[PDB]
Amino acid sequence: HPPNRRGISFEVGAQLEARDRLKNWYPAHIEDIDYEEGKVLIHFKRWNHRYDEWFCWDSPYLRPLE
Amino acid sequence: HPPNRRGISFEVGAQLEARDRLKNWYPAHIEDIDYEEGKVLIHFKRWNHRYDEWFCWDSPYLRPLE
Repeated sequence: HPPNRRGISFEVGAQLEARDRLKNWYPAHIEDIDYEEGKVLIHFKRWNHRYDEWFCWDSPYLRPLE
Repeated sequence: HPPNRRGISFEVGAQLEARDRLKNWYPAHIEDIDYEEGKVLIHFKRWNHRYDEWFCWDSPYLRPLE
């Protein structure tokens, strides 16, 4: 089950911020949810979908967009 | 002629930071130079080249990467 974290909604189309591979906090959204392994597919706004990434929904590298 | 600005080299393949369409300072590079209109083609690292942009080489929306 997705965890209850402030400012974040674990839903496809939900907006948040994630820390990218270049160690930059950038605006992102949830493209898909893997309820079995507890992961969220993250898409960094205006990036090649080649760099979309799966983050454990408990990752501290995810934060509210506000 | 390109201007002389600290930390920035007006050369194809040169690295810097530019302020993107989402008002975020993000690492970028010079893909091309237009010496007639005094513009630089900017590519934001890991983005769709659809969002590469021409910036006047005097733009304050360009800054050194350091």
